[PDB]
Amino acid sequence: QVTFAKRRNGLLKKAYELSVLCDAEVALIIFSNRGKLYEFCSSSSMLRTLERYQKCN
Amino acid sequence: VTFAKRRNGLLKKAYELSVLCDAEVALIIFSNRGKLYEFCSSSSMLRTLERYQKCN
Repeated sequence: QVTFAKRRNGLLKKAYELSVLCDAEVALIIFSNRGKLYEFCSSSSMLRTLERYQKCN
Repeated sequence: VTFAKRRNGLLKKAYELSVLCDAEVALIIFSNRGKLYEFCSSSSMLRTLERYQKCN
């Protein structure tokens, strides 16, 4: 997927921007079709954000 | 607020990435008031988070 790198980088960047601009807590997990993991979390740790998520629902 | 705009944009682009590049995507967003928004491309958010935990 020739556009994968571009879209991935764009999404990681915009996730970061949302967290910075709006004081929002953001977690983003991406697996490529080859199974490569890319991720962003705005908080002290991804685990903490996932734990926060589970507590709602 | 431009929170709404950027949020909607991110949710949409996450969807596009999953569809256009056959990628598995999970996205969790808490507003500064603690409102939860989310997108997951798979059958369930839990399954994708479980996949995530299995890596390093």
